[PDB]
Amino acid sequence: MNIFEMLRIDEGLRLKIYKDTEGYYTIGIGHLLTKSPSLNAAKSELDKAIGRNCNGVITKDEAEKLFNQDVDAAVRGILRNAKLKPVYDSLDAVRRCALINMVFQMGETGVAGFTNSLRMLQQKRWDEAAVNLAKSRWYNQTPNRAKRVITTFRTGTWDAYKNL
Repeated sequence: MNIFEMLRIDEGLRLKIYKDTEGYYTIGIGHLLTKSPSLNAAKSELDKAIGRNCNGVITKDEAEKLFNQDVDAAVRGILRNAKLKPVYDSLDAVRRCALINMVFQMGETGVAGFTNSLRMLQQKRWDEAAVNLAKSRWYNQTPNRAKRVITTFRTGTWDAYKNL
């Protein structure tokens, strides 16, 4: 298992513009287009993203291209971030994937706000961090996905994803 396989379990693949759990316009493998209520603003972001007139529909190919850019940008954001970098560097390979997952879902900013859990992860207090992470909007709004990521941090194995 690797970061792409993991995120693809969590995000799914949709080739036509769709709304987020949050009601936001998205496409592909969880590629958020706009937080704006117009399908028209979304379409325009889509064409700008792909470099063609898409009419709200992309190919697999275009979907995976956007996925590659997003994962790359997630990793780079982690590495550029003063709060995130230290925790990332301290972690093993599997747990590294769990933090990447959070960053992809919520952005750098969102995750850098989990102060206390970050602290506990650096300290390698796995059970404690799992309990603290659960106390969030994140867990309450997307419990199955949060629980898969949380187990990953807790155990350091890919078991939550075996099932899936």
